[PDB]
Amino acid sequence: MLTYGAPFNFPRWIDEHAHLLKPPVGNRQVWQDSDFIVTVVGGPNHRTDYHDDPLEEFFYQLRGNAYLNLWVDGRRERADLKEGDIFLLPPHVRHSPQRPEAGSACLVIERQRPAGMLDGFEWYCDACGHLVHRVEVQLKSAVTDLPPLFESFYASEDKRRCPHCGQVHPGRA
Amino acid sequence: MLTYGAPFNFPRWIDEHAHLLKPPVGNRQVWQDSDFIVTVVGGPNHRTDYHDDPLEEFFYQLRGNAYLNLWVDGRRERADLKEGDIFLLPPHVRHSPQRPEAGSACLVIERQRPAGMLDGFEWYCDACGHLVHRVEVQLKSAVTDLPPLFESFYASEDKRRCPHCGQVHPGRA
Ligand SMILES: Nc1c(C(=O)O)ccc(Cl)c1O
Ligand SMILES: Nc1c(C(=O)O)ccc(Cl)c1O
Ligand SMILES: [Fe+2]
Ligand SMILES: [Fe+2]
Ligand SMILES: [Fe+2]
Ligand SMILES: [Fe+2]
Repeated sequence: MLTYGAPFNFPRWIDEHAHLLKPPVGNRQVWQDSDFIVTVVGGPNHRTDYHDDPLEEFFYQLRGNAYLNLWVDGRRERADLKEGDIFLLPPHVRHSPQRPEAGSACLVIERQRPAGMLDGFEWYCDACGHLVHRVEVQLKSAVTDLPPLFESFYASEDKRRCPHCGQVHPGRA
Repeated sequence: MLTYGAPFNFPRWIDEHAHLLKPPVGNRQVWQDSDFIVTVVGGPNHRTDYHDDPLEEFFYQLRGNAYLNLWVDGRRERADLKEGDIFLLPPHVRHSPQRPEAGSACLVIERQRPAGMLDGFEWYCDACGHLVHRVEVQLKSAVTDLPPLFESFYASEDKRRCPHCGQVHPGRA
């Protein structure tokens, strides 16, 4: 009835899964089929998508440094996750995690979205800042529903084309 | 729109709130009015009540050692939270945290219970193991609704009297 197992040493768990906390994978969920989605995210990794999580996200940067590109008060802002920092992100704050360092490790905790509560993923234009593309997803498993989504955005000039100034978003990088 | 503030160094936050992570207080919530209830629990502290959380609880023992008295498969079991351990408790697993050491620090994460989802608190008989008393609570703030509850149990021989063998539960210790 300990559905998720006995306690276990977290530093050794992170050491042991080092090879998963690098490209191409980068992150690894700790427990399966739980309400709390508990993930360790490594590096390096950069991304252009912004996430619209309808729930809160908890961050604890155990190893290395990272940062969150945000949209707060309509203005682009950056929040640093220095090694040792903890942080709670309010629901719906657009965020784009940048993880420049190898060997970094960040604990991220979220919960399973209830049916009908959708995650959004959006890109914004470097030229005029308008919204470029947005996909909403009933997010049941990030590693499975998200890659195909990001890929169809990079593959389509149409999706990448800003409706305000015509600039075509660079895509992946 | 960063409702819960910017990131901040967690070890220094724990050092700075040392005096709250001792008796009589013992624990301290990190953010107010959030869906994720994020608590640091110190020591020393022992307790006889078992908690019936209708949701999951995440534990990360950053400093020192602790342990959880449990009821699993009807049998009394113990789960150690050695320094560095992480642990996810499934919903409704009865648990009684024992925190014998001063200077220990454990990160506990839960979420606000929705209306109608009740926490239970129960005591069991050292003589025959039957259930002795159970209070259900719409738990809106632990530090406010729980002390009066525990106190009314210690103050009442009636509540402390086992319905199976008549043994009167010791109460607080
Ligand atoms: N913020 C993240 C990250 C991240 O911090 O890059 C990785 C996976 C998931 Cl599910 C997240 O919510
Ligand atoms: N397990 C705990 C503890 C604990 O680990 O003693 C303290 C406060 C809260 Cl709200 C908890 O759920
Ligand atoms: Fe996210
Ligand atoms: Fe544009
Ligand atoms: Fe609890
Ligand atoms: Fe008894």
